[PDB]
Amino acid sequence: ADGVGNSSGNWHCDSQWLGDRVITTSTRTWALPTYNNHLYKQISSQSGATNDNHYFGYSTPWGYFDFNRFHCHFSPRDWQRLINNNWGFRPKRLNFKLFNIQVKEVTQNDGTTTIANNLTSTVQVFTDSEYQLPYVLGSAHQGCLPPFPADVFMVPQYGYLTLNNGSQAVGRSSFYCLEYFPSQMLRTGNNFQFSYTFEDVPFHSSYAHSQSLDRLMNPLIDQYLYYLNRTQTASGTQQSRLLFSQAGPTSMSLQAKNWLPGPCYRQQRLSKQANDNNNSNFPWTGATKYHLNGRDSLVNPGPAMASHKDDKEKFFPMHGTLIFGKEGTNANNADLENVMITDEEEIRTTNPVATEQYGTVSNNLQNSNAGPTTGTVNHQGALPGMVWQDRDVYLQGPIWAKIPHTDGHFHPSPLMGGFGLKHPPPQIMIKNTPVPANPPTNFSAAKFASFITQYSTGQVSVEIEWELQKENSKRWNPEIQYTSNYNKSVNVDFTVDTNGVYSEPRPIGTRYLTRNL
Amino acid sequence: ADGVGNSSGNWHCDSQWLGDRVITTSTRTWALPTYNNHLYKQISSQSGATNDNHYFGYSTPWGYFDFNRFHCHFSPRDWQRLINNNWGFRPKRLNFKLFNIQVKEVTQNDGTTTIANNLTSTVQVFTDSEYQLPYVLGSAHQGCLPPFPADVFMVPQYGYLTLNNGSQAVGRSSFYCLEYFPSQMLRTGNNFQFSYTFEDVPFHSSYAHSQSLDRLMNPLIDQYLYYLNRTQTASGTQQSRLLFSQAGPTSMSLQAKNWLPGPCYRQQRLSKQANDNNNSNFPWTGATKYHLNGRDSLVNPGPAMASHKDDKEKFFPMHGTLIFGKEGTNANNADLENVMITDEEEIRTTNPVATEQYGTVSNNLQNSNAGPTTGTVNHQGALPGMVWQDRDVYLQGPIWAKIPHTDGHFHPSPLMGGFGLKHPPPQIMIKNTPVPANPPTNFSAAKFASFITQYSTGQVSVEIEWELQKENSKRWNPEIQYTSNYNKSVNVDFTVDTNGVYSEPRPIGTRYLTRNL
Amino acid sequence: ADGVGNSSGNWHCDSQWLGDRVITTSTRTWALPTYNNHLYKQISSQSGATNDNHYFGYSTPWGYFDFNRFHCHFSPRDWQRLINNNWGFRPKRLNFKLFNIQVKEVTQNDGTTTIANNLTSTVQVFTDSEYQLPYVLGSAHQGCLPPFPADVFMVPQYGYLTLNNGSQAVGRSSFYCLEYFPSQMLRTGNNFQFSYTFEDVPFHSSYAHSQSLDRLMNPLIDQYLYYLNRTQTASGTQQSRLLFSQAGPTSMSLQAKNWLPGPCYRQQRLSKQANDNNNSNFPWTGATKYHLNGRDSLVNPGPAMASHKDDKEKFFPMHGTLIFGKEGTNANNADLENVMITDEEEIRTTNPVATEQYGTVSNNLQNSNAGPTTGTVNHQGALPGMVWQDRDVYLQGPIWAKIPHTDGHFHPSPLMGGFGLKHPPPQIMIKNTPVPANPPTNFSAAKFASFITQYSTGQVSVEIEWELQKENSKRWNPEIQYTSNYNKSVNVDFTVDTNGVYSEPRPIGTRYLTRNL
Ligand SMILES: Nc1ncnc2c1ncn2[C@H]1C[C@H](O)[C@@H](COP(=O)(O)O)O1
Ligand SMILES: Nc1ncnc2c1ncn2[C@H]1C[C@H](O)[C@@H](COP(=O)(O)O)O1
Ligand SMILES: Nc1ncnc2c1ncn2[C@H]1C[C@H](O)[C@@H](COP(=O)(O)O)O1
Repeated sequence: ADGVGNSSGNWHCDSQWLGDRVITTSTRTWALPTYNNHLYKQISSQSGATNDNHYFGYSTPWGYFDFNRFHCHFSPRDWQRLINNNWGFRPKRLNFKLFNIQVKEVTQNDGTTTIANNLTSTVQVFTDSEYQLPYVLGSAHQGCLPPFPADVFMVPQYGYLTLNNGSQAVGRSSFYCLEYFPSQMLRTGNNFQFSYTFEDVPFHSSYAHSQSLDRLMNPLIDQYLYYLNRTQTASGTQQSRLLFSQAGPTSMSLQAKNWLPGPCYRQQRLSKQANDNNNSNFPWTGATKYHLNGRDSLVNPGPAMASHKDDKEKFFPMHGTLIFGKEGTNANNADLENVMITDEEEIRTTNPVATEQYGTVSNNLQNSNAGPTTGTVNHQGALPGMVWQDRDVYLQGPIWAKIPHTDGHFHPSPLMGGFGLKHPPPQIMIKNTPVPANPPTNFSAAKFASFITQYSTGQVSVEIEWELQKENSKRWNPEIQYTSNYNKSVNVDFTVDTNGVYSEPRPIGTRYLTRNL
Repeated sequence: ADGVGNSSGNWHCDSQWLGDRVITTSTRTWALPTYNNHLYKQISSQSGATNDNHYFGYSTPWGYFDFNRFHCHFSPRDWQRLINNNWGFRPKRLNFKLFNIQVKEVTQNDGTTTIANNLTSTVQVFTDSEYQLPYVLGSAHQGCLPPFPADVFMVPQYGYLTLNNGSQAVGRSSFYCLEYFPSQMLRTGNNFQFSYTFEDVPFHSSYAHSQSLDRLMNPLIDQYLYYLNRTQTASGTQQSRLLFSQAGPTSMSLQAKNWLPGPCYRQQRLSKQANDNNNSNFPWTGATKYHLNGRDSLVNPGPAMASHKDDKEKFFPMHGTLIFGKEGTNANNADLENVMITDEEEIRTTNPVATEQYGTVSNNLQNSNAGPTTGTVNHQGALPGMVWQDRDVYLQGPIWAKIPHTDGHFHPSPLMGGFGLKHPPPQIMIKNTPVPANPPTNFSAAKFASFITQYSTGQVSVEIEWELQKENSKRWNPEIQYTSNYNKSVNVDFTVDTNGVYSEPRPIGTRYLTRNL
Repeated sequence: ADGVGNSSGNWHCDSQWLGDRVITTSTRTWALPTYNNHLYKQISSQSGATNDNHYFGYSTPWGYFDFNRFHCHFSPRDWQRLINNNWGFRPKRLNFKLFNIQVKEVTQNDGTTTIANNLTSTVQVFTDSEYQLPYVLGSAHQGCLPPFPADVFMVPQYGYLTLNNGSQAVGRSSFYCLEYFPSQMLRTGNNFQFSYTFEDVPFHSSYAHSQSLDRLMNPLIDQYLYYLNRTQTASGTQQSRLLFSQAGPTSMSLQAKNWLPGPCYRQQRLSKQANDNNNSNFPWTGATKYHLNGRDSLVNPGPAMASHKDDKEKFFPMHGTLIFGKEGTNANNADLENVMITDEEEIRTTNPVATEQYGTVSNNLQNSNAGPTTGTVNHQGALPGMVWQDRDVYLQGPIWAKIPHTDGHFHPSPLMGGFGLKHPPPQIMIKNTPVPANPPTNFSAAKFASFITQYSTGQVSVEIEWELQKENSKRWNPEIQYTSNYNKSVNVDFTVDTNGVYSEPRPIGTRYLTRNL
């Protein structure tokens, strides 16, 4: 209830730190085109694609808003405060607003374009509260709010996939008409709002451990539990004998322990230094992949596993980490120097190394005649007594994902990162209401193909309230912090360049502060 | 009381199932042109048309809204729920809204068109509550709301017919000026609404019978009523004698029965297989037709009668069923493969077969000299003790019709299908108020032929509340349900194609669940 | 709550006349066997039967009680009181009881049978209130309570028919397990009861008319309406001329009249005198029949139509009347003297004669050249202004029938006779609970084929309250009454013979008293 000449909202970008919680707000400007001429179209993989790449689905005229990346809600400085001072954080509740809507009509005459306000035109917005539509958010697609507030972004088109057989469609394939959901219709002067409250979810670990999993022992004291030291006599004629000893400071690897490392599903190892890697093409052939319904699919990034062992910085697991492009990077065949490869190194203390075997097991029964042989375990599922760390969340990266609705889920934490949610923040859908062009003067029952070309722009605000977990540590010596380099440079990190382009030089994980196991 | 910049309504398309009742809402976008230059014109059949095809009437600038098809209010899934779980349904009350009106003015300069908002222009809407205008709704014309919500449709022009003699007009011919009815005038920011309540009407049968009409007997037990078994001696010299017997399980056709099949008016039989039908042109000549005021008219589809007898799927009665076109079908001379021919087969148990005689009667009085002869009854009116089923309603098909106001009506159920109503949902009329172009500067009493070319678009919502009748059956074995084929296919049924075109592959009747007679 | 040694009910057979209403009670003794070894079996027509006689269905172990014949509730004297003194009667409410149950176990050793009380054995009884089972009552099957109270009858087996194609079964065929309905289980000392209330139903006509339909005129006075007396000049050279006259006492057939006779569907005429009928076999071939779903079925007895015209007592319509056998009559090929053929003669005044045409209509358009020709109408459906009488109810004959549940019914009065009911008196089902014989001593999952042979007997009471409509007539002269012949005879009518066999010598209609139209 405003009208043409009254702004329907204000610009709120600030972040405020209450010290129990942080409330981060982001207001951005957006532009929504008219997708595929107001038409639902089915889409399917082109025949000739490999079996693994077939798909069947539907593309819709609707757009949608996704804030699911962290840097939407945090400036690099606000991110620094969080990761430096806190052991954990989780989202509590969010608030969403659309305001200052403008709908522009576009005419094209000869080689000139003309844009004019359409004051009576309408835009449609609905949030899906009941999760009745396919949920495309957690797939780490582009189209999220820009990192830098002054940027204007384009609203991505909404489309979804369903069951397929080859490129065809089985009878269970669902078709969803989004025009079948009650949606609010807005003009210039109308605004949209809703609130949301996150369900209870474990704090993310903002900490790295100060202890290895196998080192929890007291280094001074000797155990009371014996282990088998010798299966053979030490001196004289070699003879079979069983000899036992108490494990202690000198040999730690031999002691009894209460816990096991997290589950492993092994990765191939790549070398950053050129010419060290094998010469052959094996992203697909030599990879680790899961076979689902006759289709192979990479395991990416996969179960959380340390990227590299001690003193091996150069190597990284193939398809085992999140990779981010630097500004201006091609979407096809970018060089290693252009991408930013994240590192899981903090989880060494519990999780296995992604490129190394889980361990070793005995594959036979020995006797006097047959010597003991042992097999190598390259994949291990959960065993009683395992402990593990989840993959780290970055400044740019998924905040949440929707736990698929199924009978069973095991440790439902998104494998890209973030907060697994059964009821994730709803999908906000938006489209431009069709405006017909001049109808014929004699009735025809054919459907209109003739529409006025138009688009809409506006403002969007997202306010999320994040709960914090403070550092209680008694650690004497100084902890690692995330710091900016003091040395001079042509450009400042996390800042626009001479041409106005915002860029993020490096990925920033959240794990700096240290805790004990 | 809104203004230019406030939307006058919201988009509500949903359906909600309360389990006693279902409330189905449909919101669509429409475009209304300017019909025949704001002029009432009389229309009449061109001389040279056959006597049967003459007409006389009037075409009006007004448009109108018709939701009278089912699929307007039901998605194919909502239709599946209804027909599978319910023995009957009837409409209770509806609610209608027009909102977000836009009036566009169109100029044409050289080969370029230009469309701009006319903010002060008006649209006129009135509902006819008192049924004072001719009622054109129940005639199964095009122009109803589209099946699929995302489509935009064109509002059909309103015109009506009255008495004629040849192509001329008798003095009783009525002329109705719709500009003579109080109507509401709306600008952008004004909206229109009314409510309606259906009169008590019999539930439609959503069921098929589990028994034939002639099989209601107990198959185990023998009757106490005798019938005439033999008019002649069984053995020896043939002699006239009357012999009686009790009819029983062995011969059921001979038993006494309390009820008769529904009335029959016979149809010609056609074969779907090419070359089986006769070679000659007889849609008109060999048809079944009623002769009214010197004009022949087909009986279409006609009294409800079963389409075919047992084990004769290929044949169908000529002009005896509803026929729907598949998407993209020509309106002229479409092949049998393009049309969708509905089937009345469920009513075999009571109604006669449309292509078969009603029965046989005796045309003489026998004696010893004259043997009994008997005539064939090809048409039968109501006899005491008849029972019959009404024609089935489809997903696309008439919901209601207006029972003509007359002294007498017999079983006033529309012969196309649906709910006969004495006070059907009113007609909603709409037109664009004329806007003159620049008048001359010297007074002339001639009428304006000079108008600003313009059209209007907007939004329309229809909310109907349907009452349901639940299945009480004790049937042990599983009932037939309407199911989608599981096998894979290029396209999914009841879904858009690659080019964005919504299509309905087959007509869906409501009769699946079974009841006893 | 009685036990072995307490009778659970008393014998009430009396009838009592309150003069507004009559309350007739009937108590009888019954015996229920074990039908088809406790098994549901499907039953179907044997292949080789004619198309018309095919059926498909199920036979159940359950029995049932049917009182639907009149003489169950009325003695011949109570029937005489009713039909003589009353213009109409209809049922109001009934009350039903089962009591004094006895279950007997039967062993057979060599050629000797032994019957002993099983005190712990159970019988199952349920009434179907919701009409969920097939309703087999109105089909005029045997098994009703005997006419004469001292007789003991056997409870008939319950089985039902459903859709068939040939002798096979279409997927819509319903199977009903009666063991799926909550039923009361009784031992000796338990009794069963329920009450029922008939829905409002028209009084049956107990009267015959004192006037013909075409004679309602004043015989003294001449009409003011002219009719066409002469189409040709009376004298001189014959010339076309139209001459009109007022119809009056001399010619009554020519007068204008307000009403038409009831609808006719014509019957073949048979002669009771031997050798007068044609010599050939035509019960099936020369009959009147309705064709339903590719099967012919006789119309029996058919729409109510007078049996014979004035002074033609000997002839009767073929399949047009109810026929009852005299005591001791064969069920196959009984002679004309053994059967009792009912007569509809009372309805002459309105209904057409079953063996005569309805009338005559003109089949062409005359001119000077073409003389008028006219067709004969052998079948007529309802026309505005028709009046008709329903078929008469006899002392032995159907009381009611269930109006099939369908969309439309026309004058739903059973064509055998009686009271059409949408909610007829419920079906009372009964069976003997299975008692296994000694099981094997080692578990086997096969079903028991081994049962203790047993049957049950007991008492059944039916009390119906009938409402009466008194004679108001001013008729001066004495009306016909139903009287017993005074002349002496070897046996008395409606009485046992020397051998103890009750017999009914003649059918007794209810129409004696006369009313005006
Ligand atoms: N990311 C995520 N989302 C939801 N549930 C999770 C997740 N990770 C683990 N779990 C499950 C399994 C943990 O033992 C438990 C901790 O819940 P607590 O709240 O700590 O009592 O919740
Ligand atoms: N379609 C339709 N509309 C209106 N009236 C109809 C229709 N079909 C039948 N009838 C009439 C004739 C029925 O016997 C009666 C049932 O009304 P009931 O409500 O079941 O008591 O109503
Ligand atoms: N046998 C039978 N059962 C049910 N309905 C019937 C029957 N015969 C006729 N009718 C219908 C048609 C009559 O015009 C009306 C009289 O109902 P009234 O009660 O007299 O107002 O009821």
